[PDB]
Amino acid sequence: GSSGSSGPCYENKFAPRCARCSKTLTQGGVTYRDQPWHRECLVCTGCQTPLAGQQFTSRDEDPYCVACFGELFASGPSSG
Ligand SMILES: [Zn+2]
Ligand SMILES: [Zn+2]
Repeated sequence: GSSGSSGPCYENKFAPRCARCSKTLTQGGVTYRDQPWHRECLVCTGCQTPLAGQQFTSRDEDPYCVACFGELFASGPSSG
């Protein structure tokens, strides 16, 4: 397995791309954490729900919906 004399140079940023897939965002879209995200992609990291323009919070670098935020981290008080 040996190869060389390869590796072109092509790169042009004309529009924002999903921070997850990094494809393209021309039909508007959304932005999570000062970064472009796919309206569809942008979903809770627990229930997998679209927070597109919804009231939620981020934790440990992950978008979590109020339902999860106050369910995972805010688990039962002094519970096993
Ligand atoms: Zn995406
Ligand atoms: Zn959730």
